[PDB]
Parts: sequence; structure tokens; C-alpha cells
Amino acid sequence: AGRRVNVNVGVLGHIDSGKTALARALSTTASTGFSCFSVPLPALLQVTLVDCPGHASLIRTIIGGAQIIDLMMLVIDVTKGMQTQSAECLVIGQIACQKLVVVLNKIDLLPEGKRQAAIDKMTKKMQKTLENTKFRGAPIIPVAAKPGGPEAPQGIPELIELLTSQISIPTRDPSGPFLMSVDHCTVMTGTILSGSISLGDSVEIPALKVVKKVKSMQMFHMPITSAMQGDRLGICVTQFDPKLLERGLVCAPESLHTVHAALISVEKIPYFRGPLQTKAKFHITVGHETVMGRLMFFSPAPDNFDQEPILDSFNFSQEYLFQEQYLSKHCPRQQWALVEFEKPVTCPRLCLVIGSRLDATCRLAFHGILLHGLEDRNYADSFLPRLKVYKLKHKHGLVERAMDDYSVIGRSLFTNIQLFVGLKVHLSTGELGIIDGKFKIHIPGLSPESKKISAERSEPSQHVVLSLTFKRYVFDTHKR
Ligand SMILES: Nc1nc2c(ncn2[C@@H]2O[C@H](COP(=O)(O)OP(=O)(O)O)[C@@H](O)[C@H]2O)c(=O)[nH]1
Repeated sequence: AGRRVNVNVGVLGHIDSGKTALARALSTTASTGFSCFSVPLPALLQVTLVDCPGHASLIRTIIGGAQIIDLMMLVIDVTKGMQTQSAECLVIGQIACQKLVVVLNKIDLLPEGKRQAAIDKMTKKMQKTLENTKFRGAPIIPVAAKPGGPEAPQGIPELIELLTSQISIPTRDPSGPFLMSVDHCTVMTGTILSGSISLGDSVEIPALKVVKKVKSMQMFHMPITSAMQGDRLGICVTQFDPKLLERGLVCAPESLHTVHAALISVEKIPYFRGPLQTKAKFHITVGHETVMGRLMFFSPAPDNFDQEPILDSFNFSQEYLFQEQYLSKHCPRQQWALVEFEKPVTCPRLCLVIGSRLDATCRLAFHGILLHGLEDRNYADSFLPRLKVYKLKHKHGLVERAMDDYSVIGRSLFTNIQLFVGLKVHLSTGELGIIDGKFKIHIPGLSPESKKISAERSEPSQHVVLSLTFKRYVFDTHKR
């Protein structure tokens, strides 16, 4: 559409930072649910200022929205500094967007004498701070929006000049499945996260359990036949109860799925102090819903330990090595983790999973994509034992006698020995043998060395080694 191009802007900050306050300060001074403003573009143009009541909401609102977040603005109170939340908000941002702008709000609490040179204190700190972040170059704008406080605008048009500058470069695809994030509610006003629309289309409301029809839609001047991704319009629909859903998920019917467990693609956050231990609970926020699952990790094999990153699929045919801790720091190019939730969460496919750090350093740990969402409540009795997690369990024994040239004796294995008979075994010398208390080994081909070496020579290390493959869920196994 030649007129009215839209881009979403994530407004980030602390619970008392002035985020919600800077919107109105921008919208109001536009050219004279969510707020926004307009302006020409020398490639109209409107930018909805994403916001929310608090944090948790503003997070869950930015994760599943990532694919539509075009740029992140960072609000800061030029007195408190860079408060707690103002830090988490800065990484999640790094995950979703690709650029950001940092503004110093409340630029009225500084005395004129010590302000311009106290401003630079943070401008320096922020700059240096961002040096270790993909938002490494983010410009900074000192600005005071409500110069008095609650009851009682500074350099706002300036903040608009910048906002548009980095607001360049967008791309949107309508081919996906429909997804709209409701922020107003019978009418429904939200933002389109995935897919395309058209009058007469069918829409689902998983919160209410039903599919309604799009009687009409209206955004700014009424015309509307179809919307694309990133747009922000309102879907007029059946006079259902506009109360049960004042902010929720709407999409194509049968488009979402309810998941009891999922195979994410894992990736620790650098700034995460600590390890990533299999079986370590977490606070997972998947798409737009935060459910507490558990983890498990696993990795590829050494042969293709550096295979390309397949970030959209899953090559379920090949096997995978079990890992007790995320290998951080030759290494792997990426790894995964069979999440297992407590509550039947329910959300998109390939949705941007994130979740970490439950406890009584930063609180965020990793982030990943959802490459597969198990839907059966019995993912253990159905899909699970079929998986191929290689659990390399080793053993070692010591060789002693030499019955013949095709026989030896061993004694180890901390046993049963009637359930392992036949497994391919290898002596400390290099020859191969087939395990045929006590022991009974065979050998096709003994070697020349061990043949020379009761017994004789004092057995300078007749060592016996074993290596068998243990798929995590099958009953017992082989190797090769
Ligand atoms: N002193 C002062 N306070 C400001 C100024 N601008 C905004 N605020 C404060 O911003 C607070 C609201 O924060 P807000 O971002 O709406 O919180 P949220 O809506 O929970 O994110 C109000 O209580 C104001 O006191 C300002 O210019 N000077």
C-alpha cells in the first residue's frame, strides 16, 4: 500500500521507567490499545509503539511477536541509572530485533548545572555497556517527556527524527498461517504476526474454542479487503461476548497446536553464569505462554559434528548423542533438547522458545526455536522410545591367561555375562575379540605381541575395553 506503511516498535524499560508515559508523548505530538504516529518516508508511515501493563506481559508480548518487532527503543530514568528489568529487556531485545535506540527519560530531574555533563555519564556507560551486545551501536537520545511528574515534552520531535532513521528496512511475508495478537476487544484490534487475510475468511479463537467469520475489518480509513503481516487493523466479527478475551491469540482454525513436550533447538545466553544441566527445571516462555517444563540435551555425532545449521526442520532419521551438559567452551555447531512441560502448553510451530533461571547474575539462560511439538499426552508410549539418543556406556577388563591362539580369559565388569555374550570387544593390544565369577573371550585375528606376552611376563597390561551403544528408551542394546 503506497499510503500507510506500518512498523512495530518495542518499547522497553523498567516497571517505573516511564515507558507507558513516552508513548502518549509521541502519539499526542504525532503530526500536531496501542499508540502511534505518522510521518512521510523518503525511501504516509505509522509506527505502533508496542507496550503493555508491566513486564511479564511485555515479554510474552515481544517473544511471540518477535517476527513483527522491527526495532527496540530503550527508556531510561536519568536518575536511577540502568535498573534491574532494564537489563533483561536488553537481551530478549537482542534475540528478537536487530537494532535498537536508547533514550534517557526523565531528563528533568537533573539540575541544569550538573545535567548536560551528568547525562554524558550514562551516555558513556550505556555506549560502553552496549559494546558487548549486538545492539552495539544504538544511538542515544536524552529526553524528558513529562517535566513535572504525575500531576504537575522536551526534545520529542528530535526523538522522532531518530526513530524514523533506524526505522528504515522492513520485509514481510503473507504466505504463512494467519496469526493475530489481540490487544483490543464484538470487535478485535491487534497485529498480524503470520499470514494473510481477506473478507469472508474464517478465524479461530482457541481461548473461547470456536471459529468465527470476518464480517468486516476497518483500519484508519475503512477500506479493507486483505491485510498482510505487520499490519494493524480490526476484524469485525459476530456479536460474541467481547469480555472473555481482552488480549489473546486469534488465528486460522486448526493452526495452533497443544503441546505436552517439544524438541527445541537450544542455545545458552553468553551472559549466563553457570552450566546447562540435563534434567534442570526452567521457566519456559514459549511463544506467548509461559509454562514451566524440564530439559534434556543432545547433540550430533563427531563425523558431522560441524554440519550446517538446520534451523527450520529436524532430520529425525539420523542419530543423536546424549549430553549431560550443554557443550560450551572443535565443539558442535548447534544442539537440541527434549523439553517436557508440566502443563499442556499450546502455541505455534517453529515458535521462538525461551525460558530460564528459576530460583529463590542474569536470570535468562538460553533461547531456541520449537522444531517439533509432541501432541500426545503419552509421548513416552508413542513417539519417545523410537527416538535415537546414543548413550555411550563403556567398560574395561583385564586380560590374563591365554588358553589357545583363539581364546583368552578376563575378569572385570562390576554381573550377568549371559546377556552380553557376543558383544564386540577389543584388547589393549589392538586385536578384536568377541566376548564368548569368570570370563571367556574369543578372537579371530592372538596378536603377535600379546602372544609373546598362570601367565608370563607379569601381564604388562593385558587390558580389555568395550564400547556399546545405548539408545535411551529401548530396553537394551548394540554398537557399531
Ligand atoms: N519526574 C518525572 N517523572 C516522569 C516523567 N515522565 C514520566 N515520568 C514518570 O513515569 C511514570 C509512569 O511510568 P510508566 O512507563 O507509565 O510505567 P508502566 O506504564 O508501568 O511502564 C509516572 O509515574 C511518572 O511519574 C518526567 O518527565 N519527570
